[PDB]
Amino acid sequence: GGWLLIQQRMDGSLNFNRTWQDYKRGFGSLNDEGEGEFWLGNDYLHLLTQRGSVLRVELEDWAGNEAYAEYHFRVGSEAEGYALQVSSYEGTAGDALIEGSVEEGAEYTSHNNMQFSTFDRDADQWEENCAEVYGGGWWYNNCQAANLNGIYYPGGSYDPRNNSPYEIENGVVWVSFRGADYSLRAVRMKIRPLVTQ
Amino acid sequence: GGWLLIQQRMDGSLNFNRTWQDYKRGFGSLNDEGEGEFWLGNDYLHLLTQRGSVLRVELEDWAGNEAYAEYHFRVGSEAEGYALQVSSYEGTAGDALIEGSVEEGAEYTSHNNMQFSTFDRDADQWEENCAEVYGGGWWYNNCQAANLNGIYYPGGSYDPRNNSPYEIENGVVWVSFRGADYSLRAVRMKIRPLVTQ
Amino acid sequence: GGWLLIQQRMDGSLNFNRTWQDYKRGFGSLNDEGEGEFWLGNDYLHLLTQRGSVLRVELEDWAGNEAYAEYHFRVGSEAEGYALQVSSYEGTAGDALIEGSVEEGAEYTSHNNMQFSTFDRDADQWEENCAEVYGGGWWYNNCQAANLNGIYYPGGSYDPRNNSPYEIENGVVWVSFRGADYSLRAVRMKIRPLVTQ
Amino acid sequence: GGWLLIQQRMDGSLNFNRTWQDYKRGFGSLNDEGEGEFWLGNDYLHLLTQRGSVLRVELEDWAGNEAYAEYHFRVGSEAEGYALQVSSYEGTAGDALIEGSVEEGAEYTSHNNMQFSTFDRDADQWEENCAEVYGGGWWYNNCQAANLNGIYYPGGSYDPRNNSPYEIENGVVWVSFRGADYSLRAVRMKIRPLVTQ
Ligand SMILES: *[C@@H]1O[C@H](CO)[C@@H](O[C@@H]2O[C@H](CO)[C@@H](O[C@@H]3O[C@H](CO[C@H]4O[C@H](CO)[C@@H](O)[C@H](O)[C@@H]4O[C@@H]4O[C@H](CO)[C@@H](O)[C@H](O)[C@H]4NC(C)=O)[C@@H](O)[C@H](O[C@@H]4O[C@H](CO)[C@@H](O)[C@H](O)[C@@H]4O)[C@@H]3O)[C@H](O)[C@H]2NC(C)=O)[C@H](O)[C@H]1NC(C)=O
Ligand SMILES: *[C@@H]1O[C@H](CO)[C@@H](O[C@@H]2O[C@H](CO)[C@@H](O[C@@H]3O[C@H](CO[C@H]4O[C@H](CO)[C@@H](O)[C@H](O)[C@@H]4O[C@@H]4O[C@H](CO)[C@@H](O)[C@H](O)[C@H]4NC(C)=O)[C@@H](O)[C@H](O[C@H]4O[C@H](CO)[C@@H](O)[C@H](O)[C@@H]4O)[C@@H]3O)[C@H](O)[C@H]2NC(C)=O)[C@H](O)[C@H]1NC(C)=O
Ligand SMILES: *[C@@H]1O[C@H](CO)[C@@H](O[C@@H]2O[C@H](CO)[C@@H](O[C@H]3O[C@H](CO[C@H]4O[C@H](CO)[C@@H](O)[C@H](O)[C@@H]4O[C@@H]4O[C@H](CO)[C@@H](O)[C@H](O)[C@H]4NC(C)=O)[C@@H](O)[C@H](O[C@@H]4O[C@H](CO)[C@@H](O)[C@H](O)[C@@H]4O)[C@@H]3O)[C@H](O)[C@H]2NC(C)=O)[C@H](O)[C@H]1NC(C)=O
Ligand SMILES: [Ca+2]
Ligand SMILES: [Ca+2]
Ligand SMILES: [Ca+2]
Ligand SMILES: [Ca+2]
Repeated sequence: GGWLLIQQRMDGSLNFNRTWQDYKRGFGSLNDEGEGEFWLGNDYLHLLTQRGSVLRVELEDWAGNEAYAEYHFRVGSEAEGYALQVSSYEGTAGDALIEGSVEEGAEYTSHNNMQFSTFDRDADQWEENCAEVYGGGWWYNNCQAANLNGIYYPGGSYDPRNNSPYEIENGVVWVSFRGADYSLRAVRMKIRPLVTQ
Repeated sequence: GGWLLIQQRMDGSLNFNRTWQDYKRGFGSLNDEGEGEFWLGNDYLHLLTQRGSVLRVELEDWAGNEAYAEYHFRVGSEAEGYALQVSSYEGTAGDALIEGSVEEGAEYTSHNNMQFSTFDRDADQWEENCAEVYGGGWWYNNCQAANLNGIYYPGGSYDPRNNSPYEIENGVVWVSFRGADYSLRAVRMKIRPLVTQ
Repeated sequence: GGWLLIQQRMDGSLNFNRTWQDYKRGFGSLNDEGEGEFWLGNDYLHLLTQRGSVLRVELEDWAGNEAYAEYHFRVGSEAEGYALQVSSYEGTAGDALIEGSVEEGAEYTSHNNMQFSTFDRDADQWEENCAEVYGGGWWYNNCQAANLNGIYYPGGSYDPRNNSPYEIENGVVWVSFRGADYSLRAVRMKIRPLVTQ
Repeated sequence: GGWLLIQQRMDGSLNFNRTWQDYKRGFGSLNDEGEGEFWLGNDYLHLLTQRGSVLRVELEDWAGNEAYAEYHFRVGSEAEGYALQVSSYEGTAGDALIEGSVEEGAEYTSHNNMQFSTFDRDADQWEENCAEVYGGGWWYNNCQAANLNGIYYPGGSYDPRNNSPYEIENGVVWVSFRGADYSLRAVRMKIRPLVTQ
């Protein structure tokens, strides 16, 4: 396989609500088997995408149904805020990154061309701080249609009115697959850097 | 108008790998603050559930998440193997007693209409002994989607490969809430007279 | 606040490795302040407990920690081997008399319903002689989780590898409080009729 | 297996509430069989860790469960307050050193990059004295998620209400494995210095 892993969630044991510097360097780790929760690190991700790449997102719900989304993908440098560039969607999970959510349209929930934010480095399009409330570092707009770095709620369906400190859909979510009130069981991001050509 | 406690786990201080006699009579104790581990006794459950009842199950993981399930409940007599009869699920934990584990399939993992089995009194649907392997007395099929009388593994996530003497998923489990290789921190079962609600 | 003392250990001055006759009659003495080593006598225990009683057990280790356990207690007649009947545990020492050792299981280490055995009158559940080897008269099963009449080792922790003639865990022990290889510094047993307090 | 032992507890007989000077030189003793309670000494720890090392933590609770944690580890010099630097968690006990306590908050209970403190030498991040209250010398933040040098409470489960002088969770603890209110039975820390390749 020419793919390499850049992110994975599988049991909620790792905290994803971290600082700019943790997202920049990478945290967590994977094993021999390739099991474990982690984030590769925005600085190495910038470097790995220099010559272009294909991103593959794999999702799994609490009943074992699966879906995937593939995109052409680039991550900008730290001066560009690690901005996201994606195009050419293909898959079964639905295009949450370019089109955002059907309920509230692209304008506010599209992720394409957004910078990365964290709770201590806000570069989103909201008057408030998305990352603080949604719980992870991500490419926020105002604020999201998808967030694989959100809070791990076990079981699937969750009632946001039951969350604290914020009564919001801050779970591990991909709207066009299971909706904003459904937190996913296992998720991973993998890229194929187009190193030759 | 209130509930009666019929089982509780919270620290693994009590061994639940017990005989048919221990499960018929009851073992364990609660202190006046309601703490401790126990099993009320199948003879007593048959008695209290004779006109029908509502069962409530309350589950807690090692990160503070909680969920519950409610059913209409009745246990059969001794000569009927204290067989379980449940219906009318409602809740947040997911229905592991009637639909069982969608992934493994209801034919093998549903608990409804199953007799109770212990290691010295096997009436499950497996050619082998479920209670022996899974570690406690329960309403086994072949073998389980849930088991609140399983082995208390401290800390939550466990790897069956490390278990001895059987390398299997025999923790305190409720598959539709936390999966099969996560053992819960605190669990309790409570009932109420059908009339009194 | 009147309890009658029935047993006490505190300085190892008294031999507890004695015959059926001596355990039936009683041996040892107390001073004016309630100090000294002693065993009241099983014939008196049957008599005083005929209508039920509350038993209180007090334990003290060599670092100053203390724990207690309370039970409803009865002893049978001589022809019944002065068998132990206990229920309704309450306390902080853990229930070593009814539930036994969490690790070894209730089947072999439970003391409830056992006969009292001495080296000259073995009625335990072992093919060998528990009382010979564990050093005192007790309500042995196969053989124990608790024994307040075992060997008084100095200082707490001991190594059975170092014991003669039997390399075994035969100290003054209460497994759920301090384990099997820690012998306790002071212990006592006391009773009172249910009515009072 | 090129491991050195650097700490070990097994029955609570050695007092761990000591001075900066005792922690710097080392205290306690081990017999030939590698048995005994002791602390190697921060000055010698700094020397053995100059080229990096692997730290192995081994834990045992009062019902026979065991867990371990491995980290890359280094301890700074005395001028740097013997600061802790760990990375690369793997294991089964959960990462209490880098993630801190999920419930109380990582910010306050994470141990990475903290300095060593003792009751007579406070460099913790609290306005009060962590070492004085929690009972031992340790790499305190405000104050802890783990502390193998805490007060030894017999039996496992303890009630903070019953502690004195202070009513807190100051037992021998590793929160992601057994929680803050359960004191462990046997614990050890061992290193493998990377003398290298
Ligand atoms: C680990 O090991 C360390 C080091 O040994 C321990 O740290 C010490 O813990 C002590 C426990 O909290 C801590 O507190 C001291 O308490 C003293 C009080 O003791 C009695 O007497 C004083 C006054 O006498 C009183 O205030 C206390 O309440 C208590 O009882 C009082 O006693 C007086 C005596 O007549 C009575 O009049 C009062 O009525 C009575 N009151 C009550 C409510 O009972 C303090 O005196 C002591 O202060 C010290 O003494 C002077 C006070 O200014 C000063 O010269 C000293 O520098 C210092 O202030 C203190 O408050 C000790 O201070 C801790 N010592 C150190 C070096 O840190 C840990 O407890 C151990 N950890 C664990 C987990 O076990
Ligand atoms: C609580 O009190 C109980 C009652 O006192 C104690 O129980 C008693 O426990 C002892 C120890 O096991 C038993 O001892 C009996 O006496 C002899 C003990 O064995 C020694 O002696 C024989 C032969 O003499 C020998 O083969 C053994 O090897 C051993 O020592 C040997 O001694 C010889 C010299 O004789 C020497 O040359 C050898 O080198 C040496 N061996 C070694 C390795 O050094 C046995 O002979 C006894 O066997 C039977 O014989 C007698 C009856 O005819 C009688 O002694 C025994 O009852 C037995 O039938 C036996 O070993 C006692 O049997 C036992 N008594 C009872 C009533 O149970 C108990 O120990 C104590 N508990 C605690 C914790 O302190
Ligand atoms: C991902 O992690 C981040 C990094 O940790 C977490 O973000 C952090 O989130 C906290 C919590 O929301 C931010 O602090 C907030 O709380 C304080 C106080 O909270 C409580 O008190 C205040 C009033 O004191 C209330 O506004 C809150 O609702 C809470 O309830 C109150 O509690 C009081 C006790 O303090 C009590 O007396 C009062 O009655 C009670 N009221 C109610 C209704 O319960 C807020 O004060 C704080 O606002 C701050 O104001 C300061 C100046 O006033 C500023 O300096 C602070 O920066 C901030 O503006 C804020 O609402 C914390 O700021 C934030 N940290 C960062 C770096 O962003 C994040 O939550 C995690 N997300 C998930 C999903 O986990
Ligand atoms: Ca903003
Ligand atoms: Ca079978
Ligand atoms: Ca026998
Ligand atoms: Ca301080």
